[PDB]
Amino acid sequence: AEFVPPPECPVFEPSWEEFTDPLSFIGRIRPLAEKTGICKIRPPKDWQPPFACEVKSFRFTPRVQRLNELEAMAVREYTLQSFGEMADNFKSDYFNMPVHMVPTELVEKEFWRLVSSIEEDVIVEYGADISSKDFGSGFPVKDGRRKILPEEEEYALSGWNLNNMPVLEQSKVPWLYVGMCFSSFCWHIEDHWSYSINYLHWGEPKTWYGVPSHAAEQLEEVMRELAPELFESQPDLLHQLVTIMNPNVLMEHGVPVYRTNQCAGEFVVTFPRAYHSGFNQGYNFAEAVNFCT
Ligand SMILES: Cn1ccnc1CCO[C@H](c1cc2nccc(C(=O)O)c2[nH]1)c1ccccc1Cl
Ligand SMILES: [Mn+2]
Repeated sequence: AEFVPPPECPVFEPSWEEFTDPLSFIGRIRPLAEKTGICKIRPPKDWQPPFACEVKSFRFTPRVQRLNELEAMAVREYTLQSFGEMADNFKSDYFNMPVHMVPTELVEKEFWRLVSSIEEDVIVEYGADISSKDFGSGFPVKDGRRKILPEEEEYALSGWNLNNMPVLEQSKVPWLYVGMCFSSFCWHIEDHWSYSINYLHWGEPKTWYGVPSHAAEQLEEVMRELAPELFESQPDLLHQLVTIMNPNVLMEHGVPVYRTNQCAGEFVVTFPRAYHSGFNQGYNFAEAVNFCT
């Protein structure tokens, strides 16, 4: 049987008034969004920050990802441009059609088939170990390292600029993700059970799955039961390097799971102790940071 898509997580389209303060808005949506673990936030139509990374010098060596590495129980340097050419060529060749014509439901169905396939070994690459300190943030930042036009200053000062989120807990910079088709991140929660906010600067959508915090123990129970026994006794911080699991398996065991396709220009917020995972539909560029309330 083919993959059954989970129900859609909440999507919010705040007015310009509601968009004034992120923490205030997230606090207001909390009664609903914390019951779904993840939610999507569409900024007002005219809110479009520029892309502010140093594209000329952007170079990275992505990690290699074997989709079926659990069921089965190298390095290339790219620029942003050459990675995008590799990514589009991979997807268009795999589906035998232009990249933008591949339905999101098909990539989703094919991704989870490949994760459990023993007869087909598909290998992709993910630019996932990129700090915003290396080549700059995707958002404009008034740090003097790169020019900012007057029309872009409001985005350098915006509270939705991930560089302006509060990160100090009572008793940290954004990270970048250059994705291709089938590149993925497995089930995990954040350190200190922190919130996280994620912005897709451009490219094809990023598909998400989320579990509300009230079902965190249920997920971890299903994991220890079905995860490889060799990795059963591993600490959570190490096990969550390989906590790959089909969302339908969690749903069969009574774990509530919600999905969304995060498109370019949209935010995804993960709530405290909300397990989440996902994959990229194609060539895209995301920025993420953990924040405190
Ligand atoms: C936290 N965590 C757990 C295990 N390892 C880590 C550290 C590297 O975390 C990344 C990661 C976390 C994340 N959260 C939201 C969105 C994305 C995205 O890619 O858009 C994310 N990517 C990661 C974890 C597991 C497997 C692969 C990768 Cl790339
Ligand atoms: Mn995360």
